[PDB]
Amino acid sequence: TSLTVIGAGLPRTGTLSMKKALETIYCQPCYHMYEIILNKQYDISKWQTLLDIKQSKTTSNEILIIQNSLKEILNGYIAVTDLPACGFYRELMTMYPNAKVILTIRDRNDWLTSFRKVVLPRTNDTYKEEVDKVNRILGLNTEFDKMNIDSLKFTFQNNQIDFDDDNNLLECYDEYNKTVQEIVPSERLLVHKLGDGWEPLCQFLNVNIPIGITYPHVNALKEVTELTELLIKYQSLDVIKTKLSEVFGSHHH
Ligand SMILES: Nc1ncnc2c1ncn2[C@@H]1O[C@H](COP(=O)(O)O)[C@@H](OP(=O)(O)O)[C@H]1O
Repeated sequence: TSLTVIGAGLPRTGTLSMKKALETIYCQPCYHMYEIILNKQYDISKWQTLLDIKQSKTTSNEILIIQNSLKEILNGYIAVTDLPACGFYRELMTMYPNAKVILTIRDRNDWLTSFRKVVLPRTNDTYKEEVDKVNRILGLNTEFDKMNIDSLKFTFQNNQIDFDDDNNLLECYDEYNKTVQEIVPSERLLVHKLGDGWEPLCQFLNVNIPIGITYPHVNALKEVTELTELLIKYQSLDVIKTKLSEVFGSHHH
């Protein structure tokens, strides 16, 4: 039960819905950034040393350790979508010859606005302290941000670029999606546009369309922000105690 699908789509291109559509088909786990956050936070440093290696170019000896860490991380998983893995799709291809590649795309301008509200907001965007704060509540360190911005640099194949540049991102986003359709043979690749549904995915994977189930539409703007402000408003039990001792505790002043 090794890798069968490689999700090269970038964040906010429908990577969680694709994840869920693959687990419905194969009934096996699919890797995702939310796996790291909610279950395997110990994989952050692994992905980091893997990204440190790719900062410089790799000796043949170097790449075998890359392939040996990717097998460790992705063992037991049938597929992989989202960052930081979508950037390693070339290494995953040579490594799993019987694995196909799916590329989720959407309108480049719709992606940017979404990409700015959820993933990486402009460092002046007031919504910065919000995304960063729920990270702290979930136990995400400075090294998480490190591993996240670095994986972006790797996926776009650019040592650094001013990420506060909307047009720069578009040029990187358009490039990446273009270079994926060039490096990967058409017979091994599928380009899944938002809303394509089961038919293409299932024909390209040679499986039955799941019966009675509807193609996922998860991780929408509405639900990501609602869950965000829900965690910001969350109250630790230790916090509830302090607020109770001011109502009911003996009052000193
Ligand atoms: N089956 C589906 N059909 C239509 N839109 C979908 C969809 N699945 C995801 N989307 C949209 O893709 C984005 C989520 O991508 P990801 O899972 O990689 O984070 C969201 O964009 P919005 O910002 O417009 O809500 C979501 O609404």
